[PDB]
Amino acid sequence: GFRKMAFPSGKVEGCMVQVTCGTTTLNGLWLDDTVYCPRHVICTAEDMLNPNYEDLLIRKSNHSFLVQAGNVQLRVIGHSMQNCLLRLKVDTSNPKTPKYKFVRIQPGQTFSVLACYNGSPSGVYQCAMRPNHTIKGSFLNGSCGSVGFNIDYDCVSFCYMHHMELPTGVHAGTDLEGKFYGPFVDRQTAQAAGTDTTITLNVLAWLYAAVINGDRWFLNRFTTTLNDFNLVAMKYNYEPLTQDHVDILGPLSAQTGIAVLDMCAALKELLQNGMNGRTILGSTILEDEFTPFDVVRQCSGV
Amino acid sequence: GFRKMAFPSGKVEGCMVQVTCGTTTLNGLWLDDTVYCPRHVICTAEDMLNPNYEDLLIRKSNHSFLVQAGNVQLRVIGHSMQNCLLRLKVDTSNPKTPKYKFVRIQPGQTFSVLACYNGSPSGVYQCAMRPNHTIKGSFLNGSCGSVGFNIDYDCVSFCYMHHMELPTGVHAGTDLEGKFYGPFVDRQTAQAAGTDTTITLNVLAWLYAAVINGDRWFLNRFTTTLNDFNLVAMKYNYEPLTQDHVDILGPLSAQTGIAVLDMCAALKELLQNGMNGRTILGSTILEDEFTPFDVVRQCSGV
Ligand SMILES: */C(=C\C(=O)OCC)[C@H](C[C@@H]1CCNC1=O)NC(=O)[C@H](CC=C(C)C)CC(=O)[C@@H](NC(=O)c1cc(C)on1)C(C)C
Ligand SMILES: */C(=C\C(=O)OCC)[C@H](C[C@@H]1CCNC1=O)NC(=O)[C@H](CC=C(C)C)CC(=O)[C@@H](NC(=O)c1cc(C)on1)C(C)C
Repeated sequence: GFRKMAFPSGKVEGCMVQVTCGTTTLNGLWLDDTVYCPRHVICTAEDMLNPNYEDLLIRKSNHSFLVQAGNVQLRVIGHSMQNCLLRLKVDTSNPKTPKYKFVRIQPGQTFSVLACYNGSPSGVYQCAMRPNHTIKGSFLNGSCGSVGFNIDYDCVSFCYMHHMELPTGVHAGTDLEGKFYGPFVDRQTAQAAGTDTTITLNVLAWLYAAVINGDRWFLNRFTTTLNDFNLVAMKYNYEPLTQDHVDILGPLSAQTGIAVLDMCAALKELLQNGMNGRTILGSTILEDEFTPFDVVRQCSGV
Repeated sequence: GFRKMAFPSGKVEGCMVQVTCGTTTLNGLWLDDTVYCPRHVICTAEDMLNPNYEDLLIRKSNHSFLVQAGNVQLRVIGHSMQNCLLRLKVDTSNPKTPKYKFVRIQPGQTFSVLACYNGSPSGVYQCAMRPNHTIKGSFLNGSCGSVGFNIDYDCVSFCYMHHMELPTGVHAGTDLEGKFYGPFVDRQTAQAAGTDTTITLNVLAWLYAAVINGDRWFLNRFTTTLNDFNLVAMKYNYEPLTQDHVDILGPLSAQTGIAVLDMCAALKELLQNGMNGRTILGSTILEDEFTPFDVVRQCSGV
């Protein structure tokens, strides 16, 4: 079976806390003696399209922030703003702080999101950073501050923090340094996701997965040139395939014995002839939220 | 957005341990002073279709089992068999034992699976118990002993423990009392999943989700009688809808303002006219692994 798989969320669950100002409550990430939070937690019903966070923050003091690590309360003994996040220092170092680091991920990469509310984790699922810098998340009211992450052996690489929902229902956020992924800003102005694209690299990885899985109905005897493939990719709103992408697919190509431009050839057929009522792994859609790394991780065997 | 969402896995991750006999290693669940394990961990290359677990176990002693809670080692000071599981008593009570209980779930219900290897959790995803008593999991070698579960407030309800892969690639296992879900047994005899069925109740819940989500292209002005619907359900290999199923859908029906047999009427149209190149929530398939409870949990708002 091939399922969208999220990383075990324990190491992240222990870092989720609640942060509150006025009647505004959202989630924060508690690492060591710091708690990170979308800075919009300091906005008020008035300014939502003209928030001067600079101005709004200087009018705040440490006791202006209530931080709850569950039943317990943490004391804010210092604060600062970093890009679109607030870094709150507290008099207690989270005892469950895992080994971790901050990474700014690239479009096409995937990560696990731990959807949280009032500082309480409620669900975890896998996402991909869309070429248009948004993510197809599942978030309800009270979800900002929820984080995205990957776990390699013991390091929790934090990638993302949730900040907002766009008009199409997709989500935008920042890395843990507070810089937004994409041309978005944390203010209620009316902004919109740019047009998105299908992630070519991932679909191909997926096809390799399908074959490693034992399916190969879509394969054919043809081959294509990178450039000829990109002419079709453009017609079907797929990202242009590059030599770097072909190289990344080397391991998989080897393991299955199917050359990359061959697998491409198959993909160009799929895109032209449709799936004609057939399925791959279990889908009727060309799945693009599985990276080459995700496929090796999950099909590491016969 | 509407995503297959797994429960936060932390409370379960802390109970995963490794258990070994001979050259056979698989995962076990460590609650208090007990560790549960598929009993097949005691088989040998010889008997795989004629294993007499009774006989195989009496020939075993406590030191016959090495249990590793990560770096640490636990000492087996007593053992017993319960149906298809072994209950290993150890001289240490797991300090991370969460509030929990054992539940035997019914077909159509969903749960989260924490895929584990050598006692180390590697991924979590949501599954449903298929009407045919198998699950469409994603398991590689070394995955038996991985558990399925649900979390309500603080209680981790353990449902499932993985034991085997069937010929079609689907999985079979037992509840935590060691009784298999389905007519399967823990021996290499050649068995096969019975024919499966689509879970009608869940699809309907999903449609309600789609509407709560803002989509409603599939709705129509028609209505149907339970019996008339079941005549179509049978042609399309769907489970017969019952009055109990209609009642369970009450809350959702109310919230959306669409009567159950009306929503049915829409479903019978979908099944007859196909989706004609359209999508629901994001699928081109009528999704049946979301229960009414899953939909309320995830669309609890506007
Ligand atoms: C999370 C807010 C929170 O957790 O605290 C309150 C309890 C939230 C994310 C949302 C909630 C529903 N689903 C989500 O993903 N973020 C926001 O509500 C931001 C807050 C912004 C400031 C500066 C206070 C606001 C929005 O997301 C709003 N939309 C837009 O700003 C927008 C409009 C256009 C056009 O492009 N972007 C709405 C409330 C959705
Ligand atoms: C997990 C075994 C384990 O963790 O320990 C060894 C390191 C495993 C589940 C598999 C692995 C691949 N994907 C999975 O889900 N369970 C088994 O291998 C059982 C063990 C059985 C006994 C009594 C020792 C065996 C099987 O699943 C085998 N198939 C069948 O038994 C079968 C054939 C037919 C027909 O119907 N059922 C194969 C190894 C798949």
